[PDB]
Amino acid sequence: AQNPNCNIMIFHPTKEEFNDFDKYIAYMESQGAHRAGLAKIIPPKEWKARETYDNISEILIATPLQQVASGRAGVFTQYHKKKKAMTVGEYRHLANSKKYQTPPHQNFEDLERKYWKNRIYNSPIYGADISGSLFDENTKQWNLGHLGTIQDLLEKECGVVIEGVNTPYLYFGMWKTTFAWHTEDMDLYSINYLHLGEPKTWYVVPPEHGQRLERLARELFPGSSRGCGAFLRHKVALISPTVLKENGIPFNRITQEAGEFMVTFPYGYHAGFNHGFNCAEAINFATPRWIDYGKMASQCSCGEARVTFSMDAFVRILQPERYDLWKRGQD
Ligand SMILES: O=C(O)CNC(=O)C(=O)O
Ligand SMILES: [Mg+2]
Ligand code: NI
Ligand SMILES: [Zn+2]
Repeated sequence: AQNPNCNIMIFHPTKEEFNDFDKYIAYMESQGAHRAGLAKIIPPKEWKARETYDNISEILIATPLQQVASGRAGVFTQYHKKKKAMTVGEYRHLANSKKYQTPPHQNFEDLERKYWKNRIYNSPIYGADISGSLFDENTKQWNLGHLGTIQDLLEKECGVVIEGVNTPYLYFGMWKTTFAWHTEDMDLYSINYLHLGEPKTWYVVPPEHGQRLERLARELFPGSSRGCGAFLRHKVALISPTVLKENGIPFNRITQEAGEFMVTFPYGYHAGFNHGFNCAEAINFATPRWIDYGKMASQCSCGEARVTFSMDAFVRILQPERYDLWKRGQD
C-alpha cells in the first residue's frame, strides 16, 4: 500500500508531465498522495500562470468579510460580518496597514505559534469566493479556468447529462485570515494556486480518518452539532494543532508559497490561515475515483450551508433518497 503513514507528498512534474492534468492526478494517486488528503505540486520552471501581477488593483471585492471569532484560542468559531466594497488596491493597502499587517517573526513556526495564540483577539478582513480567474488565456497547462467540468465527468462516468457550470474563484487574504475545518462540497477535489504574496499554512486530516475529526468536532461544538448533523459544512469551526494532538487526531501540516499548487482530495478535511496579503485561485474538480465519495457525502439540510446552483444536480443524481430533504433546506 503506497504512503501508508498518509504523509503530505510534494511533486515536481516536468514540462512534459504537466501537459495532461488527469493523467498526473492519477499518477500522484498511484504513489499514494491521496491518502494524506492534500498534495503540493511545484510547476516546472518553464511554466507561468500569467506574465505579471501589475494590473490587478482594479478588481472589485464586492463583499469583504470581517472574520470575528468566539471561543478559546485553540477551539473557536468565526462568523463573517459583511463590509463595504473595496478594490484589490484598497484591500492590499488595508492588509499592509499597522492594524492588519503581519507581525515581526523569526520563521514560519514562530508565525504559526503567534497565529494560534492570538488569532481570536483580532478580526481580519477576507475577500472570498470572488468568481473569476487570473490565469492568462494562453496558459495551456494547469489553467484552472480550463479544466474538465464536473458535470462532464458525471456524464462520462454515469451517462446522464446534467445542468450546471463549474468556474474558478479568487481569494484575497491578509494576516490571520482563516479557512475553517471542512471538506469540499459533495466531497469533491479542489485545486488551489497561490498567485502572489505571502504564504498560506494548511492543516489536513487523512480521508481514512475523517470520522475521527467529525467526532471531536461534535464534542467541542456541542450546540452546533445539535443544530446540524453536518455542521462542518457551515465552514465556521476551528481547532488548533495542539488540541488535535491532545485528542489523538491524525493530521499533517504544510505551508504553500506563491507559485505553488495544492490539491485537496475527496473527504480530506482541511483548515488554515494566510500569513499576509496574498491572492489564491481555486476550483473544484472530479475524477472517476470521486463518484463513490460523492454518493456518500454528508449533507447540511438545516438551512445554513446554502450552496451553488450546480450542487442540485449532484444531490439529485448521486443521492436521490436525500434529495427532497436537502432541497427543503435550500428553500
Ligand atoms: O485558500 C482558501 O481560503 C481556502 N482553501 C481551500 O479550502 C481549498 O482550495 O479547498
Ligand atoms: Mg485590475
Ligand atoms: Ni476547501
Ligand atoms: Zn447545517
